[PDB]
Formats: sequence, structure tokens, C-alpha cells
Amino acid sequence: IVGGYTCGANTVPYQVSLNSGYHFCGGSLINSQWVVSAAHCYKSGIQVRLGEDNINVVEGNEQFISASKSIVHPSYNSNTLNNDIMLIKLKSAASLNSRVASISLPTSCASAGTQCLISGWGNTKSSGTSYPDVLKCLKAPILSDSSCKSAYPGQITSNMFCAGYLEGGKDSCQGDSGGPVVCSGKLQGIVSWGSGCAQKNKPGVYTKVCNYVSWIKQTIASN
Ligand SMILES: N=C(N)c1ccc(/N=N/Nc2ccc(C(=N)N)cc2)cc1
Ligand SMILES: [Ca+2]
Repeated sequence: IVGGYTCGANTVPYQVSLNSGYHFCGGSLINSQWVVSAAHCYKSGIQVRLGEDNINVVEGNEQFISASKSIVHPSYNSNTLNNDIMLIKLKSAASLNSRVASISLPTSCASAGTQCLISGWGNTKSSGTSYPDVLKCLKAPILSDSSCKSAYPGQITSNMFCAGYLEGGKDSCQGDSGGPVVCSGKLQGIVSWGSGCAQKNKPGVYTKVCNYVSWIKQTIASN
């Protein structure tokens, strides 16, 4: 997260770190057994790390639970990043309370203008690289589809939305991928892609979670 702020330990209780020997992506806990992340975060041998603030220090609220399976969206296209969504099932149910909590799936797609909270342990620099230890947060509005498409001609599908700031300076970034965009207490987005980070007129592009609720629910119901 570029131009964000330190969330505060466990203030984003549904934020998970996907770990394969190191943090490589974010994810969002959507029930005790399931995490939503970006399909482009897919890899085998994922350990989901919940309860985590400083990802480099055991601070006492972590739950580390290996994935038992991952399910990449049937229509995920890694070239276009269309349908950049996956589900990761935990081998065991996470223990839920205030510091580790699922985030509700949306009942309806959020609108351009809605403020959201985007979070992750990704790069905090637009130029060069600095990875934070602790979870970073960014409040960012959903951008209109038109501005999103204008920013990224020929690239924005109905399964994507832009959020952030056209002026740049504030954005998700590499390592935030797969993490949440939560708006009004609902997971509306998944950190998906963008051209660099916090660049002018290159806002973050997010998987439009509301499009996937049926798929998420039915997948969970049968897996
Ligand atoms: N909001 C941003 N600017 C932004 C946020 C996250 C981000 N990271 N994604 N990285 C990323 C890495 C690999 C793939 C792939 N295997 N095809 C896709 C995307 C890149 C840009
Ligand atoms: Ca930790």
C-alpha cells in the first residue's frame, strides 16, 4: 500500500497473509474455512496467516492454517486478469473472534464514490521498493467505470473496478494482491492489478467481488 497508513494491529480482522515461506499475497477471510484472494496469487502449498499484524514477528494473535485446496475462478484469464479471484480453503476452521473475523460478501455491487478500505503488506513505494512489516491501510473511493476505462483503455472488464486516486500517490501495490477492498463492511474488491502503483491516472484495479458471490457461495457449498 502506497500512501496509506498503519492500520493498527488486528484492526482488519479478515485480512490474511498468504504465505509460502514468505508473504506473497493478501486474502480475505470470508468464513471460518475460506479465504478469497486473487487468482493470480494462486500457488500450491499456501499457508494462510490470520491474525497477523507484523508479518515478520509472532505477536500472539496469529493463526497459521495450511490451505487444503484452492479454487481458481473457472474463467480466470491470467493475461487479462479477468475473473481474478480464487478461493482458498483452510485445512481447519479459523478460530473467530474480534481480531480474526470473516468479512461479509456484498449483497450488492458498490458504487463509484463509495469509500473503501484497502489493506495489505505490499510495497509502500511507487518508485522502488519498501515492504512494511505491519499491515497498511488505505481509504480509497471506488472510481467510476468510465474513469477506470479511460485510465486503462481496453483492459477493464465488467469484473473489475478501479479504486483510488487519479492524482496518484495512494494505491495498493505489489504484495497487496489478493487482499481486500472493503466498503461499508462488505468485501467489494480484491486487489488485482494496476500499472505500477500510485501513478497518476493509473489507479488500482480490483476484482469486482459482487459478481462472484453466487460462485463463491456455491463453491463453498460443495467444497
Ligand atoms: N493498485 C495497483 N496499482 C496494483 C496493485 C497490485 C499489483 N500487483 N499485482 N501484481 C501481479 C503479479 C502477477 C500477476 C500475474 N501472474 N499475471 C498479476 C498481477 C499491481 C498494481
Ligand atoms: Ca505476526
